[PDB]
Amino acid sequence: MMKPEDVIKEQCARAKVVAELWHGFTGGAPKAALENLVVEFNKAQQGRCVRPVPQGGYRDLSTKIKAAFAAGKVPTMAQAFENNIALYLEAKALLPIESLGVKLQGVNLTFLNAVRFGGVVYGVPFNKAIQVLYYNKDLLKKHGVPVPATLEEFVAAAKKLSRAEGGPVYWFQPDASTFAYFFFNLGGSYLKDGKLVLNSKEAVEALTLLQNGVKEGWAKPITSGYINQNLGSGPYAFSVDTSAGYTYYLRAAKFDLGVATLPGRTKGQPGYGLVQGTNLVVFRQASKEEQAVAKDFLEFVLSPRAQAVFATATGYVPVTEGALKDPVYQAYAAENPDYATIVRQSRYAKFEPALAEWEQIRFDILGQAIKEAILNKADPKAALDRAQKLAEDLLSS
Ligand SMILES: Nc1nc2c(ncn2[C@@H]2O[C@H](COP(=O)(O)O[C@H]3[C@@H](O)[C@H](n4ccc(=O)[nH]c4=O)O[C@@H]3CO)[C@H]3CC(O)(O)C[C@H]32)c(=O)[nH]1
Ligand SMILES: [Cl-]
Ligand SMILES: [Cl-]
Repeated sequence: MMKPEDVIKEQCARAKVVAELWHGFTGGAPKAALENLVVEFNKAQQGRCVRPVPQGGYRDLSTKIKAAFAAGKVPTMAQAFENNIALYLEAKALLPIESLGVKLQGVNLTFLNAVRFGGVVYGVPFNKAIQVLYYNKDLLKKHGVPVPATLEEFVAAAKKLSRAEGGPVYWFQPDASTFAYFFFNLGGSYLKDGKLVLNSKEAVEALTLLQNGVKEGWAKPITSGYINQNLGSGPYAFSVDTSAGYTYYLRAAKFDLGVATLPGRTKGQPGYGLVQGTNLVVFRQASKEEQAVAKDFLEFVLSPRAQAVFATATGYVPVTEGALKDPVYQAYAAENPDYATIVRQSRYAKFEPALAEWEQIRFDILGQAIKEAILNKADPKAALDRAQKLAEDLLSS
């Protein structure tokens, strides 16, 4: 049956110039909203079009971009994390954005700062997400437990509900993204006078908090799929998870889903969330005509309506001031207090390091330590000491 990618295919077959955009959206609301955005853009051009090409997941995309370098042909544009941008700048692969003529006035300074390398912007914030606290409104009401506003209330609530339901009710992936929440909110930072450190006392404390949660019966490790693909077996109260998960949790949940700001050290402020999602980069190899399509496409992506529509469709955070003044954004915020909660959460935001090696480290070295500690009951300090050695050895090579 006809789909957006068929409309795009036809638009691009008729186009005189096609700028390929390589992305990591495997489906769901993110892929649909990317494709909707592109259809709209392509309609307004006269045979100057973007062609989205799915490369799989984010890791699959960065592997395929690496392979594209080695075959000597890259797309016009791709999604990239900040650390992927640092790696692409080692090959001088990327065009400065402002040079293209993309205006970045009114882009979230948090987002603009993350894509600025030696003071030059190399990425356009596109699909930016923040961690939020997903919760089961039914299950908290069932036991008279308030939505926890502090890490202390969160622990207390997880223990109270786990005892009542006979099962661990805080669900989490044993991964670098989850670790980041507890780490940042315990005072952790990864760079110590510019050196990457995985085994600082806050890192040990954060990984020890999670392991103790599993041993005390209040934290449930999710070993297989996303948290929202595990719902329905046993009691669920809480997860800390990307706002881009919103639509997946909504579809999956057989209970009344809640979205809250993250528990923090005090009721003064929500906790910091990890910023995830990606920026758009433009490859130097692209033709003049392909770069001009990239320019107009990046200008369209940053428009208030494109941002309003994309962010309300997905639970991504609008990247511009102007998006919050767009009536489409405003109507959705009015009907759904979760949009507003997600934006409010976007104000308390921390990033991972932008090192070229950070992808490999976060998955294969830090992610593996966290797994060893959570699933194989490794001593948290021992597991992070090893991670630090392996990280040091990788950087040295
Ligand atoms: N390659 C690479 N990946 C990185 C890096 N830093 C973090 N991440 C990954 O960004 C994902 C967050 O990005 P986000 O755009 O916020 O959310 C994603 C999906 O996570 C989420 N999703 C999809 C299906 C589903 O059933 N549930 C669901 O939540 O929807 C979005 C589009 O797929 C995390 C998840 C991870 O992939 O396990 C590892 C994390 C890096 O440096 N490099
Ligand atoms: Cl899908
Ligand atoms: Cl469910």
